[PDB]
Amino acid sequence: KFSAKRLPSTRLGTFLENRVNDFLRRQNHPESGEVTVRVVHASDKTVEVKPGMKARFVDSGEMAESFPYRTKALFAFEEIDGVDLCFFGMHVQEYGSDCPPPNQRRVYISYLDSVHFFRPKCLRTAVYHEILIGYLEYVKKLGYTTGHIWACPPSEGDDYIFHCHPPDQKIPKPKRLQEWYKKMLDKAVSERIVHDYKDIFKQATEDRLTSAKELPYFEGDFWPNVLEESIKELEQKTSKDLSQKLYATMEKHKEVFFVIRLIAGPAANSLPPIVDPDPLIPCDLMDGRDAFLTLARDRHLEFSSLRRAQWSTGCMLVELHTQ
Ligand SMILES: CNC(=O)Nc1ccc2c(c1)CC[C@@]21OC(=O)N(CC(=O)N(Cc2ccc(F)cc2)[C@@H](C)C(F)(F)F)C1=O
Ligand code: NA
Repeated sequence: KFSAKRLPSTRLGTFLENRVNDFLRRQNHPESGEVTVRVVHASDKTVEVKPGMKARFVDSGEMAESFPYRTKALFAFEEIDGVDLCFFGMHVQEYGSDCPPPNQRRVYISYLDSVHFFRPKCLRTAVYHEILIGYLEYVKKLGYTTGHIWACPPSEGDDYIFHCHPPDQKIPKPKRLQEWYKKMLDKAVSERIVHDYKDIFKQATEDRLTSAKELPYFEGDFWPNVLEESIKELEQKTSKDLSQKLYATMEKHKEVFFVIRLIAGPAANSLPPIVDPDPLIPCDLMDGRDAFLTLARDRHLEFSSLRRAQWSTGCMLVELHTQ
């Protein structure tokens, strides 16, 4: 039996599917099927401060050399005609209470992906909200104060977590994707899960950010590459700053980057240490998005039709059950 439900359990994965299924139960639509949510990878990693920032702040003892975090991979599956169809997947970076500033108590979405075959089509949007709001609610409960989202769609014919998408599933334009996350976060605010949210520029302004060493530094994020480019440009200068370039860049791309406050004011100051109840889950196939993208490209595990998607889901589960 190589079904999604059979995969090992986590406090995180069960919190999410319960939120999804309670929602669907209430909706009581006859075309909906049971959804199952599973964390298929959990490992401890570090994000190393890149050369420019290392020479400016690390070498002077002003900034930590690296930031420890936990990476988790999790996927969601719905029963569509007696069989599991993987319609959502996500990779996250979690920086706990032992992490040095500016990263402590922060979560970041590395990549998120979906296959538009959730049944019915009229309930897709609402189900995506349940998973994402549920993840925010879950980490807030553990004592993570902030969520970070880089709302950016893929490049020219680019695939994130799933191999070969339906040609019908259009790559959203940036303003559509931004509006989507704004709407999900307004809903999380109304449910009293998110205290408030802000764009990166407005957030640094309100935090009185004066140095590049104060900006959260995540694996594969836009801002560590911007700082590198900016330092290179500034070091090339001869005469016969960094923060002002950072503020200008942040203003220019502000709508793309969300800073989500889950815990506000004094409640965020007297928190106990973050204790994750879930154990580490070694699974090389799901350590980052590349290993599953390769296995799916080699074994032709496609998601370009409902039938092709259901097929590749089955294969995915057989591979996940082997380890
Ligand atoms: C040949 N065809 C292709 O390659 N198709 C194709 C289309 C889209 C995308 C990819 C490939 C790769 C990744 C992805 O790119 C992207 O931006 N998203 C999010 C996205 O589309 N949504 C936001 C969303 C969805 C589900 C959630 F749980 C949370 C948030 C929708 C609903 C929106 F945009 F409408 F809000 C993707 O899943
Ligand atoms: Na993404």
